[PDB]
Amino acid sequence: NTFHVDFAPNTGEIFAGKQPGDVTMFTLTMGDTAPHGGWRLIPTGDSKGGYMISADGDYVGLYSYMMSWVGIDNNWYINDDSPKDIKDHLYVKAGTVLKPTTYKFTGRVEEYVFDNKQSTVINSKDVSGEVTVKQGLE
Ligand SMILES: OC[C@H]1O[C@@H](O)[C@H](O)[C@@H](O)[C@H]1O
Ligand SMILES: [Br-]
Ligand SMILES: [Br-]
Ligand SMILES: [Br-]
Ligand SMILES: [Br-]
Ligand SMILES: [Br-]
Ligand SMILES: [Br-]
Ligand SMILES: [Br-]
Ligand SMILES: [Br-]
Ligand SMILES: [Br-]
Ligand SMILES: [Br-]
Ligand SMILES: [Br-]
Ligand SMILES: [Br-]
Ligand SMILES: [Br-]
Ligand SMILES: [Br-]
Ligand SMILES: [Br-]
Ligand SMILES: [Br-]
Ligand SMILES: [Br-]
Ligand SMILES: [Br-]
Ligand SMILES: [Br-]
Ligand SMILES: [Br-]
Ligand SMILES: [Br-]
Ligand SMILES: [Br-]
Ligand SMILES: [Br-]
Ligand SMILES: [Br-]
Ligand SMILES: [Br-]
Ligand SMILES: [Br-]
Ligand SMILES: [Br-]
Ligand SMILES: [Br-]
Ligand SMILES: [Br-]
Ligand SMILES: [Br-]
Ligand SMILES: [Br-]
Ligand SMILES: [Br-]
Ligand SMILES: [Br-]
Ligand SMILES: [Br-]
Ligand SMILES: [Br-]
Ligand SMILES: [Br-]
Repeated sequence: NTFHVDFAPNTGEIFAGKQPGDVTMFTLTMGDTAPHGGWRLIPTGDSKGGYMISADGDYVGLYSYMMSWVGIDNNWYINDDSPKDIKDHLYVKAGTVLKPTTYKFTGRVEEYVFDNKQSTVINSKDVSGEVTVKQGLE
């Protein structure tokens, strides 16, 4: 139906070492023309807390442009009631060291409405993806 969510790895290449600037790991598009109050992304499994987890066992924090992180609630959220798509990127900060391995994210997107000074979920979707960082030519 009207609710839609698309979570994908970035369509380009990520290279190992110190990131020379903020680097997008994943894109998140979500929208609904039906009435609603906002959206949240809840990291699940080993991503709990807002992390990617690498095949080497390292946790790397992710940041959002469009959403705000609330650690109390293990979620990013944005309050938006418009019918237009929200286009966000989850990124790693400039200077972050990445290793040439696979980094995974798993989470759940929820769309919610407001009532009784709180909120109620009206739709949800599990999302996941991975980026395999390349060494680059040496
Ligand atoms: O304003 C609504 C938001 O409130 C935050 O405190 C919560 O973590 C989000 O999930 C969302 O419900
Ligand atoms: Br969908
Ligand atoms: Br998806
Ligand atoms: Br979509
Ligand atoms: Br691609
Ligand atoms: Br790739
Ligand atoms: Br680079
Ligand atoms: Br997307
Ligand atoms: Br509609
Ligand atoms: Br979980
Ligand atoms: Br290692
Ligand atoms: Br770590
Ligand atoms: Br953030
Ligand atoms: Br936090
Ligand atoms: Br917090
Ligand atoms: Br609380
Ligand atoms: Br949770
Ligand atoms: Br607000
Ligand atoms: Br707010
Ligand atoms: Br749109
Ligand atoms: Br947007
Ligand atoms: Br963005
Ligand atoms: Br680092
Ligand atoms: Br390594
Ligand atoms: Br309310
Ligand atoms: Br009510
Ligand atoms: Br109320
Ligand atoms: Br709530
Ligand atoms: Br709430
Ligand atoms: Br609920
Ligand atoms: Br639901
Ligand atoms: Br699902
Ligand atoms: Br997905
Ligand atoms: Br993927
Ligand atoms: Br290789
Ligand atoms: Br390397
Ligand atoms: Br290679």
